[PDB]
Amino acid sequence: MNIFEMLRIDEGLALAAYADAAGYYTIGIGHLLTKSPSLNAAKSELDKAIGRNTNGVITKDEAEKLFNQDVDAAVRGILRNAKLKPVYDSLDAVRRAALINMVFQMGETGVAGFTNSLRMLQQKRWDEAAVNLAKSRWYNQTPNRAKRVITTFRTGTWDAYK
Ligand SMILES: [Cl-]
Ligand SMILES: [Cl-]
Repeated sequence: MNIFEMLRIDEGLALAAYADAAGYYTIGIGHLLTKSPSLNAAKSELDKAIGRNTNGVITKDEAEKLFNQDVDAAVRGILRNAKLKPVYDSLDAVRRAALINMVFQMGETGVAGFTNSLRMLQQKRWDEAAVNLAKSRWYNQTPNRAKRVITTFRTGTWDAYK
């Protein structure tokens, strides 16, 4: 297994836009239409990313293209961050996928907010990080996903996804 299959399991696939638990418009495989509060700004944004004047619905191909774009953006956002990069550099391949998964869901700035947890990961304090990440707004709003991602950081295995 790799990061793309792990995220496909966590993001799912939808060909028309939908609102998440916080009300953010998403489409495809976890693709955020926009950060803006404005709803009108969301469709405009999508069309620019899709590269066509959409009518609301996209194709599986456009979704997978967006997915490739977004997984790449997540990884780069980690490396461009002073708080995330060092953590990433210290982790094994499986756990790096877990970190990317979080950034893909919450964005670089949002993940950089897990100060104590990040530092425990960098120190290889698996169980400590696991208990602390479970005590968060992220876990409360998306507990099934948080649990799987946390199980991954805890064990260093893909068991929560197979
Ligand atoms: Cl879905
Ligand atoms: Cl969930």
